[PDB]
Amino acid sequence: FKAKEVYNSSELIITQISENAFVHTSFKQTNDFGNVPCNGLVVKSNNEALVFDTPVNDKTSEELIKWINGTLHSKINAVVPTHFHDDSMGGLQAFHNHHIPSYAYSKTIELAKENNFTVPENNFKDSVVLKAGHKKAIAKFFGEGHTKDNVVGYLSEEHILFGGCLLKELEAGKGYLGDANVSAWSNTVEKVKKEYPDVKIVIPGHGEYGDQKLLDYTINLFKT
Ligand SMILES: [Cl-]
Ligand SMILES: [Zn+2]
Ligand SMILES: [Zn+2]
Repeated sequence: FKAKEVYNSSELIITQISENAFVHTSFKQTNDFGNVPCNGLVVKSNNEALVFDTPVNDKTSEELIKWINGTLHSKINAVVPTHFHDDSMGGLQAFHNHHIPSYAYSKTIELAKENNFTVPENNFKDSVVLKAGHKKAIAKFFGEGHTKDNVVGYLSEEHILFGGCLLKELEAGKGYLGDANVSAWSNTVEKVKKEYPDVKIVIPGHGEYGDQKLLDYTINLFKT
């Protein structure tokens, strides 16, 4: 499947990557890395949708929600911020304003509270299986890396791994390490690689998606 841009408002870009899945990209202004693109994932089936990661703020989250409802004609069954930083969770309040349930790893909820961020509603201690139509997606904690709380999402039918910020794009630098566990990062991603051996598409938290090579690249980037 050839990636196709299907929406571009400059603040929000949506790229179709399978018959049923889309990457949403929003932008966070930074001091150390300029204007940073930030990825999430939308899966649709039977006029229902799952969303991994909020766009970076409420405004673009409202924009994404309006597009899923109004153009994909789909209700959003759940949103999963894959870690507590704003480029996965910064627009969580917009989702709660639409009464969309949020699911997150226990540590994401702990760190949201510690930082006085919007708090995901439904705690999972290891993994949770979420449904859109007949499709099942797994959100799962494999270990620490980019943060102590980072989780991935996996769509088994389409073999799509949303790696979140635990996964780097090919040739990426190490990025922001303030909250990272660099002693665990490679081991964590090695466990991801072994659990999803049929993976066809890997989406990083920032930059260009790819295939299984992004796991290998990330594993080696952080080998100590
Ligand atoms: Cl980063
Ligand atoms: Zn982050
Ligand atoms: Zn990130």
